[PDB]
Amino acid sequence: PLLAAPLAVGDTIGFFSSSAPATVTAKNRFFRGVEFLQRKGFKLVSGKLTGKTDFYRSGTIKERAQEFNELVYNPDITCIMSTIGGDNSNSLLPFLDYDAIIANPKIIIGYSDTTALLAGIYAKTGLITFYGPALIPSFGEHPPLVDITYESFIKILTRKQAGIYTYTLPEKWSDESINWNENKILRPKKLYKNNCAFYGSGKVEGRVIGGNLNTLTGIWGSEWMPEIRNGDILFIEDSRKSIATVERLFSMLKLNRVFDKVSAIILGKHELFDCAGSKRRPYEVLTEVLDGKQIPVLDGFDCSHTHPMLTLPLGVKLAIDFDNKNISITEQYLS
Amino acid sequence: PLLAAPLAVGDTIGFFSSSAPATVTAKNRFFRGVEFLQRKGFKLVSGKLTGKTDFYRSGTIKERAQEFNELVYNPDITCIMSTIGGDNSNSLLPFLDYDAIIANPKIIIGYSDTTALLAGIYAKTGLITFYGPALIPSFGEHPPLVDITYESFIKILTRKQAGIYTYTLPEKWSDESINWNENKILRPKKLYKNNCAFYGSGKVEGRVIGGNLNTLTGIWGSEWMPEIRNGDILFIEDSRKSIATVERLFSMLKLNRVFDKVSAIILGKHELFDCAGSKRRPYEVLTEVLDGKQIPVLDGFDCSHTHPMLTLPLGVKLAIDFDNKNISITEQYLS
Ligand SMILES: Nc1ncnc2c1ncn2[C@@H]1O[C@H](COS(=O)(=O)NC(=O)[C@@H](N)CC(=O)O)[C@@H](O)[C@H]1O
Ligand SMILES: Nc1ncnc2c1ncn2[C@@H]1O[C@H](COS(=O)(=O)NC(=O)[C@@H](N)CC(=O)O)[C@@H](O)[C@H]1O
Repeated sequence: PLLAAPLAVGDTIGFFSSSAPATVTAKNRFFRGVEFLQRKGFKLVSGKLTGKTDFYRSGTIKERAQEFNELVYNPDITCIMSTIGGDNSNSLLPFLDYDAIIANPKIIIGYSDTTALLAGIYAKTGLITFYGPALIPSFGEHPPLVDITYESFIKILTRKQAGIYTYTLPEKWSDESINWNENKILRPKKLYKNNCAFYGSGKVEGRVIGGNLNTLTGIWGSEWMPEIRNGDILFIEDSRKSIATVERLFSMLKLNRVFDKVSAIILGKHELFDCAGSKRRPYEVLTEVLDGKQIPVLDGFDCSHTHPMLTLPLGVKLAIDFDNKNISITEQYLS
Repeated sequence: PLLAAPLAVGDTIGFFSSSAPATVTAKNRFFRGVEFLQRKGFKLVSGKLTGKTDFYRSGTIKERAQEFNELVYNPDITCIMSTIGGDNSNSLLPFLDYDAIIANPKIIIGYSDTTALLAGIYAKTGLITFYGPALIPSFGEHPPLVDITYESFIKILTRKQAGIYTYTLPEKWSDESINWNENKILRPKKLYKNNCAFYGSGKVEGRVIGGNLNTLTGIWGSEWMPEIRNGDILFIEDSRKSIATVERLFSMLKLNRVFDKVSAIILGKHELFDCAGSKRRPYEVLTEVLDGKQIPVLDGFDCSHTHPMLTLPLGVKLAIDFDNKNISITEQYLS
């Protein structure tokens, strides 16, 4: 695979808005995120669409593509980070400079709608990109949860590429929809004990592929959707969806013969899942869809829209030990 | 293609609930729809899930497939009609009795989420299915608009298969979210003049393919998604979507090279489109996505979630005359 150079404290991070114009609509949280990373010692370069609005998006399809490409062209930038997701990253794909990405591999990081770019770039270049923090939702989060997000971010991206890396489970998490863009807090978010579960036995090792499942529908069937292969570990997460939508997306995968190929599935914690009164969780819906297929599932991995968020390289081998209840990166993912 | 026997006054229509349990949740409208078709002289067979709920759906995946299959097995049934859409009909596709459908061709009709079944059945069997009325939303509609819906339904399905059929444009239409599930209207719906637009010149003739675009994402890439071919006319409609979602779905098509293949696009009227204050219509978004690709577009065809609704056979040749502002079926679609 194509590998980017590791991050170092003091490096320059460039940020871009490939969909929702949250540098404007969530300006307070945006500034918190900027200040957070600056205090850590990072230099920040604002993408050219920072502070701009085109109603539901940051700008035209071509302007958003240009914003991203310009960060690729900047020789000082080691990490290109999404500001926030939305709905519209997939529009950029015909216009991204994939040859420039190959010529100067950088850490590309984000989540949610940005999956379209992460998966698309991987499909075209083989670059190992990262499912992880976006500037506004992830680093604009108040302490204490932002600190755990940052610890994963910095650990994954700066560590020496010697031996496997085994994730540490966050002790507590939240998906509560408070303290978004308000300047100060009335109270901290409700914290829940980590209910991450390992359904299965033995050890499974395979290339991890996926991201935000709903977002993947926007690139599905195209040359920008990376082929899922025999032995892959499927990583999928969604946010604020109805159980109806979750069934639809799981069945889409079934129809595409995805469950005949995967060695394991990782379900990210689903932010504010709406079970429509059924009290059913996404795993139960998956079980029905699977129709008896014995695929081991890591249910509730902290790499999703919930806080805190771990950083995950996409397109490299992971090992999930279902007996010992841990997950590791086993393949080099930075140069 | 495989053709069903034509409909006739006095025939038996069977209905099924492949997703939302609206025979319960919209029971008043359901009863009005039943009464409407009965007064027209049709005999009705209730699918086995009528009157049942499993929270967000009518039953399990297998229960819903069974309900549909049992209608196919009934020799008395000429038309199999959706009660309503939802989100979840794509789940049924591995479990439908395609051999029985081939052996016993019937008129399969519905819209919205039911697109998954209409397109899926066509892909597997070559049967010409119909984008058209669902029992509850379409025939439970209060007068005056329900009569125009019915006129199209009965005309398309009972007419002699001799010569081309040219559609009549409804004089007025509405998309207002009122008068849903009560005995009486709150007040009359706003009746809009028909603003259907023909962008382009000359005549385009080709096989029509598509349906509800958001629903198509649930079968996309699979063996149940009919292959789009050079010269096809793409028919797409969506309902109650944000402009953000519409851009995403249009770009999905772009990435899949659909706009390199199709000779024309039909956009169904979009029910309660949310432009996010931009004042932009879906056609404007399509134009940006097309990036200079000249494809003639019929913008605002009355075959969608808006009232009244026309009946359209899928998988047969249509001719759109952009000069004379009309649309015709040019290929036999029933026995
Ligand atoms: N006003 C608000 N109040 C509270 N939280 C908010 C908020 N606005 C945003 N957030 C939070 O910001 C986070 C990131 O949003 S996102 O735009 O990146 N999401 C996506 O792209 C995919 N969901 C699209 C898909 O499902 O395909 C989410 O967890 C929200 O809860
Ligand atoms: N409570 C209510 N009040 C007013 N109108 C209502 C209503 N409930 C339903 N309707 C109307 O009933 C019609 C049919 O709904 S539907 O479930 O079949 N829709 C679909 O499957 C796709 N949209 C899914 C997709 O976009 O993928 C819609 O036009 C609604 O406005």
